[PDB]
Amino acid sequence: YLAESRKLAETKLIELIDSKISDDISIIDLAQFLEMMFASTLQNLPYSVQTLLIFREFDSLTRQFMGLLLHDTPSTITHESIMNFEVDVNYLESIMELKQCIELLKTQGKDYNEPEIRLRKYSRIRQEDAALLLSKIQHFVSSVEGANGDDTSVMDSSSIFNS
Repeated sequence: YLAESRKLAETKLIELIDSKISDDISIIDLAQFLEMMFASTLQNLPYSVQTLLIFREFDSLTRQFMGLLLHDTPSTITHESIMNFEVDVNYLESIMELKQCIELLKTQGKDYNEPEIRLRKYSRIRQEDAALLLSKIQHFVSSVEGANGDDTSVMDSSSIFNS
């Protein structure tokens, strides 16, 4: 029964601290929230299963930050904003498979191969991060400072190659 409470303990703390910090430098502050919660406090005990919660929570924060960058990206992508996603997701690649969401999207993705290679060549995350790279996020990266175009090479192959 104590094992059941330990499993449910790591479970409810996993979803708790997971969705707690679920809501650049703010993700680096979330990586500093990954410092204070995981890499300082939880690192003391778990060089184990926080190593599993490097997958079960933190690559589930690359799955969760994946789908956060893959739901529908309104205006958080540009030549600086998605370059700040390199300060978020390629900074999540600072440690070994989390180079996903800043790949093939960080440079104001609004091209045919930026959308279609945001689907087929922005991998290690889910492939919903093309419509949230060049369909919402190139009418929205085109709506962002450092615009690159609301193309149908962007929006059509981003809403088509992904979906």
